[PDB]
Amino acid sequence: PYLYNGLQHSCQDIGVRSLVEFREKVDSGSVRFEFRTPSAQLEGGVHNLHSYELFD
Amino acid sequence: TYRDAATALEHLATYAEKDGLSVEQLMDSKTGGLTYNDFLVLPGKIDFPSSEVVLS
Amino acid sequence: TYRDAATALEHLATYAEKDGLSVEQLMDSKTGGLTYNDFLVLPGKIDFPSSEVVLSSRLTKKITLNAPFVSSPMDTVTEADMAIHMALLGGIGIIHHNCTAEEQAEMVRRVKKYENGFINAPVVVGPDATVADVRRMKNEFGFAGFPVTDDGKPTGKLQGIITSRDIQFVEDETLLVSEIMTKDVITGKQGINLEEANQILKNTKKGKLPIVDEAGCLVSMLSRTDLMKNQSYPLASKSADTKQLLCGAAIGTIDADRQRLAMLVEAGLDVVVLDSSQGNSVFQINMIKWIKETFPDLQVIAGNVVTREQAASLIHAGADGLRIGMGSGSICITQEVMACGRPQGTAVYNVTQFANQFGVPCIADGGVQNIGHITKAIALGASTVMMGGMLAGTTESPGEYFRRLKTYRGSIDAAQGVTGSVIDKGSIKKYIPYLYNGLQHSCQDIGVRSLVEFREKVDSGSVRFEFRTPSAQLEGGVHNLHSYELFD
Amino acid sequence: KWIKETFPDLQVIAGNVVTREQAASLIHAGADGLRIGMGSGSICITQEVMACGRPQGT
Amino acid sequence: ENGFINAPVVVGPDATVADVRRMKNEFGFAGFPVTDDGKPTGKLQGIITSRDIQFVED
Amino acid sequence: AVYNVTQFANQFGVPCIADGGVQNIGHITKAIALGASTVMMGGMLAGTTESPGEYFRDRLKTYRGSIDAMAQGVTGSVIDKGSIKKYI
Ligand SMILES: Nc1ncnc2c1ncn2[C@@H]1O[C@H](COP(=O)(O)OP(=O)(O)OP(=O)(O)O)[C@@H](O)[C@H]1O
Ligand SMILES: Nc1nc2c(ncn2[C@@H]2O[C@H](COP(=O)(O)OP(=O)(O)O)[C@@H](O)[C@H]2O)c(=O)[nH]1
Ligand SMILES: Nc1nc2c(ncn2[C@@H]2O[C@H](COP(=O)(O)OP(=O)(O)O)[C@@H](O)[C@H]2O)c(=O)[nH]1
Ligand SMILES: Nc1nc2c(ncn2[C@@H]2O[C@H](COP(=O)(O)OP(=O)(O)O)[C@@H](O)[C@H]2O)c(=O)[nH]1
Ligand SMILES: Nc1nc2c(ncn2[C@@H]2O[C@H](COP(=O)(O)OP(=O)(O)O)[C@@H](O)[C@H]2O)c(=O)[nH]1
Ligand SMILES: Nc1nc2c(ncn2[C@@H]2O[C@H](COP(=O)(O)O)[C@@H](O)[C@H]2O)c(=O)[nH]1
Ligand SMILES: Nc1nc2c(ncn2[C@@H]2O[C@H](COP(=O)(O)O)[C@@H](O)[C@H]2O)c(=O)[nH]1
Repeated sequence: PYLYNGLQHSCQDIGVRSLVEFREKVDSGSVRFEFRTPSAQLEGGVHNLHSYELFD
Repeated sequence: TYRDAATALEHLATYAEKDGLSVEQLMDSKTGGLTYNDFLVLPGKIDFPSSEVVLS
Repeated sequence: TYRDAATALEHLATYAEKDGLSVEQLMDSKTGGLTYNDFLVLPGKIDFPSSEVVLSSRLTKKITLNAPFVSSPMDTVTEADMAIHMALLGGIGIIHHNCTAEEQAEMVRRVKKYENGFINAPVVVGPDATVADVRRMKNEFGFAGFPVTDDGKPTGKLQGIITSRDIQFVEDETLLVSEIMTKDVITGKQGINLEEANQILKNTKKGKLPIVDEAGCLVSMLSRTDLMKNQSYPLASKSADTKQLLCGAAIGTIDADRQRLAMLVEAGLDVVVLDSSQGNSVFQINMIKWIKETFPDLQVIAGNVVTREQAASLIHAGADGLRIGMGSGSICITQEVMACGRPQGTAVYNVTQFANQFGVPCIADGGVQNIGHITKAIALGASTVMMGGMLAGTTESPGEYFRRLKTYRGSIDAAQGVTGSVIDKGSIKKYIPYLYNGLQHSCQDIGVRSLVEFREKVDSGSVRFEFRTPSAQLEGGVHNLHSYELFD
Repeated sequence: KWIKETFPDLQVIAGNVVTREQAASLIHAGADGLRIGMGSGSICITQEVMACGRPQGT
Repeated sequence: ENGFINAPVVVGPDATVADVRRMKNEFGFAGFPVTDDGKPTGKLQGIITSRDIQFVED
Repeated sequence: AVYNVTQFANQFGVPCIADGGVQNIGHITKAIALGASTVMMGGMLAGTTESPGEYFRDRLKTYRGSIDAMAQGVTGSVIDKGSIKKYI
């Protein structure tokens, strides 16, 4: 249920109401992407912290 | 002088293509050989709750 | 044979374009997806000192700061203490909303009341109160200068004034205020303007100057220490009319936060930030339209956004500023959890290239840990930069120290984030001037006399950049050393 | 300029520079040599602190 | 911390505001009795303190 | 050392400082329990705001008969501790 709910929120952030709509919006060029430089992958996660302790 | 906020959406037209990459532009092999951590999906417009998303 | 040195500058002409890259050449996405550490700004020509650099920066269409520094709305960074000092030192703080609406408005209230010109509705006391009561009020409010009114109300008849030195060494805490208060109080007649009332205050060398009307009723008061706070902080961010420090606050976009905003507005809020991981939503658009016509004098910063299309939407809604960043923040996982986000450098450039055309300043939010990131964020189009982890661990940030570290947190505790810890950093009364001075020197190295000139020289192709290979990032920092031990 | 006409027999190395435009300026001033590098040094942080510098090879 | 400040730091009437500000930075306090000869045991002519020089522009 | 010096010194009303090896409250109690009249603190109080010097690896302050001071000692570093107005 956590992965399920998580995928729902991510589809919302992208602006698609369903995975079927997700597939159509990608093939039509509506959904957009960005290449990931090794430095941006560090930003996307945790960085610049002494320690860090998802669900439950 | 600046542009009128009323024209913000009208002004999006003056740009060649949408911000970001289409999936085609992201996956051509000659420009290549990437995995999940090498790209992000850009966000769109939200006009529905996350509980409304179908994952069929 | 060689060329004559006389022709060195003439020979620069024979080259197609200037050494390095323009910002356009640096940010095309097809050749892509880069962040602050992937590029440098090339130096220019220095013909001025670093003290000459102006760092005036637009926070919204109407608000300008003397420094482009904005403390982030997180319950481990920005409450009243942080917001007050960020404002005094040339920036502004955005108070967090991880608290009830009454608690957040009180925090705003304490920021707006820290420094005044005319203290409106000053805390008063009745003649029946005791020394024990006046001591309790000092512990609650932080000051002890209380005009004494006949009915105990701010607008009652002025009977006297009591201050720290009137109760300092009083042994009997049961005495009445009326017995030890100073009754012959020097005042100024209402209608007197600020410059005139400041002069009366100065000449008496007294702490306060209550303002009274013709009936003898209190209306406002002046404090000698507000004249001191001004002299100590000549760059403070404060309203020109009221002389109070500018204060900001974050809210959600659900129904309950419409009443929340009203209570913040009541408390004197100057700018509101719409706190959202993905701001281009119908819920936030409606909020922006509703704030422009319900509190038109309030400046609205929408966000977060990372794309040109998002910016167009929220600008068209009437946004006065944009907050840029999605997942680039320290202790932020939206990109791992939602697969959705953007490299911060690329987000700033492509939003600000669009937003600046409409005169909508943008906050570069997330991923900032040092002076170089600030410089680069502005170089790409940002007008200010938001700081979270950098300022967490300072003395002004809210919390208690404890493997010196402070716990740092939008996680399940507050999942699109994590809980963590940052190191102690001392007071921002030293740290902010350091970033300020540091940005001045970097503007000198680049050859720009101001951030406004910085923005023009980038867009014209004057300022140049260079792509950063993973190997050059190691050169730019420390390398090839056994150990290494900034400021202080 | 002041060293070339006050101690003409003294050789002057100017720097540091990392761009063609910088070099042209200091050569036009009469430099006899150029010192190249900004932030590429061991224990050097100008690039982190000033955001300004350049990869050394380039 | 004192009870009776033995030999308190004094100032002469010839000293200026600029001088009293320098002394505040050196010694850390601005409460100066003013003596006719500038010596601690001179005749008392007055006293000057933080509030007497705080907002003086000359 | 504390016990055997103080067992003799206290008989003459000569208070003794228990000097060295103190890092927490428990050492202070034990020092006094064995005969000491006061306790001297070095590393404990280094790294506080009132202690002299400046901060700077891996909030630390350099500490310390060391060759630098002048070898019967070493040079080191201690952690920041805040003000003794709370610590004492
Ligand atoms: N505006 C005033 N008119 C007349 N008497 C005043 C006025 N303000 C203060 N006093 C009197 O002067 C003394 C306090 O002056 P002030 O209020 O200027 O000192 P404070 O407020 O005690 O600050 P500090 O802590 O530096 O003394 C008290 O005895 C008070 O009654
Ligand atoms: N009572 C009071 N007067 C102030 C305050 N701040 C500025 N002033 C007055 O406003 C005038 C100009 O102040 P200035 O330093 O030039 O600019 P400002 O700090 O932005 O207001 C001066 O006469 C000040 O006495 C304040 O906080 N309280
Ligand atoms: N006395 C008083 N000060 C206030 C009030 N509201 C805000 N302040 C501010 O709190 C500060 C008080 O400083 P100070 O006068 O030195 O404290 P006090 O001597 O005990 O009154 C001033 O900057 C005031 O502008 C109020 O209602 N009463
Ligand atoms: N002027 C001045 N008087 C003091 C000082 N310390 C104590 N006194 C006075 O000496 C008397 C006794 O003070 P007390 O409370 O017993 O503390 P103690 O004197 O320090 O032991 C009181 O009248 C105090 O006001 C001081 O440092 N300066
Ligand atoms: N004013 C003054 N204070 C002294 C002197 N020597 C020691 N002190 C101590 O310094 C402190 C100064 O008090 P403070 O309230 O700072 O006075 P001010 O700043 O000069 O108004 C007091 O505890 C004094 O006993 C001196 O020579 N002049
Ligand atoms: N994706 C995500 N971003 C957050 C969260 N909390 C704060 N942020 C962003 O991260 C910024 C601070 O990041 P920092 O400056 O520490 O790198 C904040 O100003 C805010 O924009 C969260 O829970 N999830
Ligand atoms: N940015 C910067 N460069 C320095 C500093 N000190 C020395 N350098 C440069 O670094 C060079 C030595 O670097 P190394 O050869 O150890 O890699 C020096 O010759 C000088 O050019 C400094 O404090 N800041």
